[PDB]
Amino acid sequence: MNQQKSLTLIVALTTSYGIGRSNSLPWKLKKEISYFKRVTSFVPTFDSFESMNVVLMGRKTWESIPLQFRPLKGRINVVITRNESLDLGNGIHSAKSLDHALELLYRTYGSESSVQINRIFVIGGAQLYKAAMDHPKLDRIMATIIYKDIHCDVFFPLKFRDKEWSSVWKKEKHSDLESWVGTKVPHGKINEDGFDYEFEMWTRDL
Ligand SMILES: NC(=O)C1=CN([C@@H]2O[C@H](COP(=O)(O)OP(=O)(O)OC[C@H]3O[C@@H](n4cnc5c(N)ncnc54)[C@H](OP(=O)(O)O)[C@@H]3O)[C@@H](O)[C@H]2O)C=CC1
Ligand SMILES: CN(c1cnc2nc(N)nc(N)c2c1)c1cccc2ccccc12
Repeated sequence: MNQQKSLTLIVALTTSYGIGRSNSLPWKLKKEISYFKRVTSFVPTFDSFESMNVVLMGRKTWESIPLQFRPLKGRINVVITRNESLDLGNGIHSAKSLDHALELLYRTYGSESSVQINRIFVIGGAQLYKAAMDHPKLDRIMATIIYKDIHCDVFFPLKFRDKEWSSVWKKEKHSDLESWVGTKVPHGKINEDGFDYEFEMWTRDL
């Protein structure tokens, strides 16, 4: 009654797999955030009357989001934590592992529910990404590649863009990224703050 939907991981990372520094992002990129909001929120119009997407995140990520921007609007939010007592407020969901989140969601939003789930995203941090990369239902990575070896202290756990992983993970064409994301997405290099970045989509076979 569960293992039926695929998981999609969304991440912005340097060419050295850096994702974080001092409990925050190593960059300030407003349009990169707008893309993250766009992808994580998008539900096809017909299904958008009743269906929403879900963002799964680690408790340090949840705490890293300035309060002004939490919970992430227009998406079902779930925080992964072993702190049974952490009070999320506003009902925000809490779960003790990736699979306990999945069971909670399916229980909460089943055929007996006004709200239905469309897509499920894993949105960080490194610890939850490590669990997600080990999960048998993770098949897609929406990666924002940042072309600067910006100093980081937290790293993405599996080098999916490298030669060692290239029989399993493959980068899809931009049109395929767009057909998946449901809208036209900026193609090629964007420079918001002194370095280039670009949007990619990587998939593997389940
Ligand atoms: N560049 C990007 O795209 C992103 C970067 N980041 C960066 O990641 C860094 C934070 O990453 P990290 O320190 O790894 O933190 P996480 O956000 O992964 O949160 C870790 C905490 O989440 C809970 N948790 C995570 N995974 C599991 C699990 N598999 N099972 C049970 N509990 C789990 C635990 O909570 P508890 O301790 O309460 O039990 C753990 O202490 C920051 O620098 C942040 O800015 C974050 C998201 C995106
Ligand atoms: C968890 N997070 C974040 C930011 N950008 C991301 N970019 C990509 N491509 N992928 C992610 N998982 C992101 C997460 C955030 C970290 C800090 C502030 C945020 C404000 C609004 C939305 C997300 C915020």
